Amino acid sequence: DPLQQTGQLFGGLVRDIRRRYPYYLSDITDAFSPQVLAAVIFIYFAALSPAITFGGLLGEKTRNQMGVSELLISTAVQGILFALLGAQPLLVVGFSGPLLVFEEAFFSFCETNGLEYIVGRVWIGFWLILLVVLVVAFEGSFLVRFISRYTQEIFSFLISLIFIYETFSKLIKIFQDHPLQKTYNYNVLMVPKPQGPLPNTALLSLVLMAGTFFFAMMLRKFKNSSYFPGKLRRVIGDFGVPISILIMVLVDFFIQDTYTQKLSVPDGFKVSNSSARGWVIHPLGLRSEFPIWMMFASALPALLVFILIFLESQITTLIVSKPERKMVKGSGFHLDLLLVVGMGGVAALFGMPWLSATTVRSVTHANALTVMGQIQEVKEQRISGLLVAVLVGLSILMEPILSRIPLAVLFGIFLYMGVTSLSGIQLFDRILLLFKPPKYHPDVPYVKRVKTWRMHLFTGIQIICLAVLWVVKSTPASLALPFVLILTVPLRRVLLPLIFRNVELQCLDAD
Amino acid sequence: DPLQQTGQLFGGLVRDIRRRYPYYLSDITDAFSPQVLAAVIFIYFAALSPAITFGGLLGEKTRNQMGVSELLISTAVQGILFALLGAQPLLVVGFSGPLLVFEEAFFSFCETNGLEYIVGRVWIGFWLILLVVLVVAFEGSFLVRFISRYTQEIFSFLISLIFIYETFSKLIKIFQDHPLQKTYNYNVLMVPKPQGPLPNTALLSLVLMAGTFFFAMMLRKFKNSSYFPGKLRRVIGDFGVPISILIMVLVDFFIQDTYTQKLSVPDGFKVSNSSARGWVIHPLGLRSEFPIWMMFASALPALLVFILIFLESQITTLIVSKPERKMVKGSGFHLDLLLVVGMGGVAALFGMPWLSATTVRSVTHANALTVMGQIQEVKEQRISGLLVAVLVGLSILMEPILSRIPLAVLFGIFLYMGVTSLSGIQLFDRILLLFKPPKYHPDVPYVKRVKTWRMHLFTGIQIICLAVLWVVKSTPASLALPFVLILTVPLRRVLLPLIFRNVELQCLDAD
Ligand SMILES: *[C@@H]1O[C@H](CO)[C@@H](O)[C@H](O)[C@H]1NC(C)=O
Ligand SMILES: *[C@@H]1O[C@H](CO)[C@@H](O)[C@H](O)[C@H]1NC(C)=O
Repeated sequence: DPLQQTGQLFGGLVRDIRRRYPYYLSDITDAFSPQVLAAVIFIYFAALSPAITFGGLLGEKTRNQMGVSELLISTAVQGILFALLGAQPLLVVGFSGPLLVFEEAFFSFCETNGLEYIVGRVWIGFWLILLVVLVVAFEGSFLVRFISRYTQEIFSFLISLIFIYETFSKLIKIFQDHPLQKTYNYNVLMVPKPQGPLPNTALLSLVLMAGTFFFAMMLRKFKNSSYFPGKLRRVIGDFGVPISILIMVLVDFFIQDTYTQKLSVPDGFKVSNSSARGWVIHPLGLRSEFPIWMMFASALPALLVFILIFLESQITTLIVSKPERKMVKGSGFHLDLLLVVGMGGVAALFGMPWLSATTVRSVTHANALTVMGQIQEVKEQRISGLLVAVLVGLSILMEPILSRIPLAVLFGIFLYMGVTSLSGIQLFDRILLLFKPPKYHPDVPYVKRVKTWRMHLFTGIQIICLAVLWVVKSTPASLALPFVLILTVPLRRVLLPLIFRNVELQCLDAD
Repeated sequence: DPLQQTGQLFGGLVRDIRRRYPYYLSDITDAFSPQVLAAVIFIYFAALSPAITFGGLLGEKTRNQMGVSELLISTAVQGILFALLGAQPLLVVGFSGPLLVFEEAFFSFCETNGLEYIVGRVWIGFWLILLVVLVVAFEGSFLVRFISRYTQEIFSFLISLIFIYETFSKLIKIFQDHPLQKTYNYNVLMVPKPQGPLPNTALLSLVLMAGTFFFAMMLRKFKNSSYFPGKLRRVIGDFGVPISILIMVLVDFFIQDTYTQKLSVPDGFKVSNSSARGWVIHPLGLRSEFPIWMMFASALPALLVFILIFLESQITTLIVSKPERKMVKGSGFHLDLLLVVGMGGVAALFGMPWLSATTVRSVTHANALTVMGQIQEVKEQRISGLLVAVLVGLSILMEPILSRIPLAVLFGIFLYMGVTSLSGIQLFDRILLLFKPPKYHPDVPYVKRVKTWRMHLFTGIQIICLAVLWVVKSTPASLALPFVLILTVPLRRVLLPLIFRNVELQCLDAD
């Protein structure tokens, strides 16, 4: 019903508003639960740490044009606004890898042509605002109807694998920075960072990450396990991630001689490069007048950004708001798209980065708010997102608290997040079934109705698509990764029916 | 009933021989299976490493009169003989902690008096031979019929807890030897051992132990899991411990710079202190004449040693040969005791330690040879024990391979061994049930036929007994630890019926 084309202009937006806004008092009053607070802390850490990392990276690639502080402010403000007004408050808006790739590419292009980067970002944001207004006007979001379970599952599996690979690559980098050596230099300098290898740092980081992951898994099992009174067991289980974070933070705190990398938040809310840019960015130019040719040619990068943000946000909303996840309040596609893209453009006007609804963190938020009885229900409320965004904004004032948080603890939390995000995806189920004998296959329609080798061939085609997407991402043509993902949609609709019969597709791919 | 008293002298011995010896060809031919080889490797490592540790300890306490070479030779010879002739080949003989404490105490007493310690040992061995001959003549082993599930369970739980605590204490020791410090000395000497703290050694040892335990658990779960073809999955499951050992050994091998403690085996078969003692020890004395007062007073410490060895070996045989473990070939309670004590006394003649049937290693051997369908059957054969003893004897010739083996890998293997030995003990099941709500209690007679609080009180009484045994063991009066264990037998027979009704005891304690 929400994904339907109507003759009235902006019909999807008003339909989404009329569907969601009646439940506003229900969302406000539904946050009174310990599970909500536990998910608040979990999502706060899982949104601050990637935000810190992406801000540091963005400050590194650019000449500090956009760094940690601007990313934090943008994330906080956009999260507050999206939680307050969005049709699906369970979504969390944050910076993503493809966005960083585009930002570095645009900065390189601007340096090559000598134009101002941030003013180009402002004009791209204006183009994005125009594009999203037109798309919502013409009900373009209905196109996500053609995104079936095939594309959603491929995207979710690839993105979770990317999260796991990023965590493991960070661990490998922390090992390479401090190699296991017989001897090390003494009285090293750590003012910006350790200039040389350090003893016990890599092994302690690995130990902390593994311990955090193990404790998260143990608490997740204990939540379903029947070793304690039901109320106490559920309260401890839903607080599992904060418990693991607290335990590992205390463990690292009680170690005084060894050095482990901690979260670094800036002192005060200010621009990363005060001399380079101000709070408000002039659309005509801070130093040189903006040529009209870029004013009119910003559409193509803006078109690419809109395609990336729209595809990622809408596929993430489709994944989160599936009927199998027991979401009864409904979700709005047009309103969410308008909000995310328009606020991204407005943030680009203020010099802050634009953001899209990330997949791993939104799925993790939904899973944390999911109440298990089989999924009995999902706590859908805006207070969780509002509090997460408020805490992200206030993370600057909480420097003593975040200074004690090791990065390896968050690496373990990210590994756990990716692994549990892998759960619930039938593509992962077929991956597991690839190794099981045909006797042990579960009683599901896509096992009885279809032969085992046909289902294995379907899973092999999905694996081939995943490998192609991974190769594209590793290729410096990473911005084309969404587009080839779009190429998955015709494959299901055109090429797949040539191979598999109608009943095989309807059983294997179904809403 | 094999465990009964008959009119004929040496009745138990002849009954056990006439029972077990017919199946000799069956034991010889029953070893043709990959599970047998995997258990051979597992038990070989799990018997060599404790033997090496105990030999090093014995060299430390004594003036190298008793060392690791004598311990290895005695263990190998006695294992070969027991596997060839014993009525329960699945039993593995080895040194134990109580034996260490007695040897240290006897050496201290002999030094304080001033006579030769090893000649006292050989006289103790002669007294042991006389005592075991008399006991088997009078069929004293039937007294273990008084030992019920109560005492066996308490002993097994305490011994498994002791194994786990020893592994964790070893980990704490290797952490304390190399503290996590900001700086370390350089050009450290490691000719006998590291003379100072070393970087990354403690953390790498912890990582190796945790990884070995994790891999062992993952392969143990995979053995019963539904993945992979059944034959291949089972074959990998039996070889789980060797696979974990190999993986961790390779991981440590590929780390050149960092130092981890390895197994240390002697070069050649020779006495630890050539000047102090020879291979054959003269019963009247090597340098100082042996007074007759010790000649006739050696019985009391020899009686203590016989009580310790007999009690440990018989309870271990009771635990291993329980009917619920599906052992159909039979067991020997009189031939096994005679063999163990007689070869212990003969080893005392040849200047080698006496060895008892260790609990954790025998239970581990039985579990490794156990075929799981519920326990379908147990592979009972002599070739496993014979090969384990032969490899222990040949450990000297395999110096490079063992030098490549780290000690943290074996610590993780010991942790896995203790945890797996904890399984199958109903006392541990009631410990787990202490936390579960009454609804989730399993379907066993001691849940319905007895109230929840009565069963909890029974488990609390067993907990108090365990605490008393632990306190006694930590107390320097460790030699009394078996004796107070015997005190559990009257408590079940006399004090317990005062509190619990007959039906409660018959349900909670049953064979
Ligand atoms: C800040 O911007 C200037 C140009 O105004 C640039 O040269 C400088 O490198 C930037 N700061 C840092 C720390 O990179
Ligand atoms: C061997 O015995 C002698 C007796 O004089 C003693 O001093 C020495 O410590 C012992 N150990 C070694 C390794 O020589």
